[PDB]
Amino acid sequence: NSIQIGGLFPRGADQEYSAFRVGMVQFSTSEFRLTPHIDNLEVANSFAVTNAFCSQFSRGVYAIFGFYDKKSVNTITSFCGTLHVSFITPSFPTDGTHPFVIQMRPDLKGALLSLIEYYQWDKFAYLYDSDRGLSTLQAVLDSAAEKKWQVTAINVGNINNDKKDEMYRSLFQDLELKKERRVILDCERDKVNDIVDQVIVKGYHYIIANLGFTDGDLLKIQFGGANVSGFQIVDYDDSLVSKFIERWSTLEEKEYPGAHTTTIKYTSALTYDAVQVMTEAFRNLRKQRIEIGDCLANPAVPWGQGVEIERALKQVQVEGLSGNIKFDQNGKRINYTINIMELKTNGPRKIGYWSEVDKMVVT
Amino acid sequence: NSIQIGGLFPRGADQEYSAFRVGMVQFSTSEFRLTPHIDNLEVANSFAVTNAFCSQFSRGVYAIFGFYDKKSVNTITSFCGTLHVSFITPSFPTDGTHPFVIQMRPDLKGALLSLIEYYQWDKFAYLYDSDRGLSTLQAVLDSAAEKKWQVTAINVGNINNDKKDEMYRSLFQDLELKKERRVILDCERDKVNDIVDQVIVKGYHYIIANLGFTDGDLLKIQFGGANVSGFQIVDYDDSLVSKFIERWSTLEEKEYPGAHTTTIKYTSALTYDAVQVMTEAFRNLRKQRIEIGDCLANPAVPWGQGVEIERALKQVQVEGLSGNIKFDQNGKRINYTINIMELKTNGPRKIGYWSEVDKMVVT
Repeated sequence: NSIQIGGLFPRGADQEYSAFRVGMVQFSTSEFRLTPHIDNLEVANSFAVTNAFCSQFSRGVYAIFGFYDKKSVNTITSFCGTLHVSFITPSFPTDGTHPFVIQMRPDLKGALLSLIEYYQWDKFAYLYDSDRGLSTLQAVLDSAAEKKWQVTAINVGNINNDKKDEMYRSLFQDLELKKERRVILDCERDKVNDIVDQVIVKGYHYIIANLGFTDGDLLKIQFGGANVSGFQIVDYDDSLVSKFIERWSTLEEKEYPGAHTTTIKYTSALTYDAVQVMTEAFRNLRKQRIEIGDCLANPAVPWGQGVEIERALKQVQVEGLSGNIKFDQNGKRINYTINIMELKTNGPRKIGYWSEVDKMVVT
Repeated sequence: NSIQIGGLFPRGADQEYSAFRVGMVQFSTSEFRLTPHIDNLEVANSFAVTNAFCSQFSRGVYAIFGFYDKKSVNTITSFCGTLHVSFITPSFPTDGTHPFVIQMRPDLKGALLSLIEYYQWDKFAYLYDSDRGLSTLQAVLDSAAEKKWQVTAINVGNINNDKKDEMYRSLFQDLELKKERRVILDCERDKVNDIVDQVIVKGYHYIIANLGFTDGDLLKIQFGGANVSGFQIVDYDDSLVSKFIERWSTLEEKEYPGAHTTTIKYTSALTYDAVQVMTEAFRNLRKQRIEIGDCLANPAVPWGQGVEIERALKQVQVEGLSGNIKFDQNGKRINYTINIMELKTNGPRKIGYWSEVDKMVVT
């Protein structure tokens, strides 16, 4: 009795798709199996996302796993909410009310604000990506007013890959001489290297505002002077993660691009966890004996059973690669722990952790 | 030989629709006439906007006049760009590359930054609406870093209309005692009154960040102490505007809601100007002897003649209610002038103007 689902993947999201496939193997049973229909697309393109969503809807999927970005997030939220189709995603979380969107990614804003306070910063630069969310911006600016921080908030997004050289000049002119060397980097991974390379030096302290501090070669040179801190939602010392890596480290690269390593990007980890969440939801519908096509149809015809699937998804409580997984009624992660990292000559290390209830705890 | 166009109006945009209709009367000829197909919709709803756009596309329109907001702008940009359908709009302009979007609204950021510098402010509050754009925020924060301003940037958006009383308390606690009395208001008109009323006092200087300083009763009490400045893109002393008002002031309110007044909201003025722009573009196609249906069709079938209409629109150069109208290749207003206002016991008056080329010039 196969369960039809959609998968909407950004082009080039190879490791995430490998993790998706490994999840389907691990969490599928003999009798029950998810049957995904995959669309690879440019997620920044709202026309393309709308077309992919509608195609999935017309097929008759029971839920959609996928990604969005700043330009397409409203298409996903509005279409899911209108048609009662659940969208499970590792993409950036949103603060508004969004029925039918299950956001695998923990919120990071609280942990970031606690870390700023932990280091007792009162003046710093916040370099962010207009090609990314803005909830974190808002939260930082709003806290600055309350905490009396002096924040220099520069949208490093939309760089022509051209004037880039002449734009970092004006960037660092403001910082370098305002003797501002405390810097938060809240952008796409590549933008990190591009900014750090422009600095090279040891008097700086960077906070990397993402959930994958040790992901990829991001830390390509640990001998480089300068304090670097960040966040980690995948704890490689946890039993569940260690067992996963025992397999992931042995996979064939040809079959599973991005695997055959001892680490996994946090977005890929969340993708694997999303498969567990979906499988558990549908299994729970079966246990409870709950039996379960034109996008532009007027009037809109929402899926009648949509609310039952949405409910089952939000009620899932399991441990995964990203730790304890539990959702509130708005599809937001709750009761999750985020590990706080720190830079050392020999590598990264967990100095403490953050939870909603306790804020920051030092190890 | 009627020219089919779409019109996408926010519900309740009565004056704008009246101005649209007055434009069609003024700029239509005996032989050539625009034939609009109107959709009234919630522009914050991307599903609704997508449905309206696709319906217009399937009808076979030659262009669409309409509005978007922060939540639907990406739907409009992506669908227009993909299908080569031109969208002419008075809504907030965007900085990215957007083929096929003609933005009637001048950009205001440059004028605002020049005015801040003119008054020689170095410390001020920026009160903005999360229920509005964020380009201006970014620009102000980015300039603050360069100019060494101390900006207190408070997102006054999303007020529960409830905790409002307890939220303005914390707002003014930060300001009132930080002896910060220079204030920029960048929000929806109603939020202006709601904020000003919370202040009432004469030591304040407000800058109203919109293009309709004298629009509506915004200036409902001119005797109130406190310096107020702003921008006016409709100059009621200009010959063209005066002639328009000679008619607008006599119209029947029943037939033309929002008319029968001596002023017109800047959004309505831009709507009237959009009709002139569309009419001129199609007339120019005729002069040049240039002869001119499934949204989700795969593969996407862009309109072959789309590029000719887009070109004709961007080549239009006329004077309108919003002054000199001329576009760059990205559909952005250029060579426009914005009037700078100032508050007086007897009313508002023009102290100078701003252009991209010259920045601020004092009268």
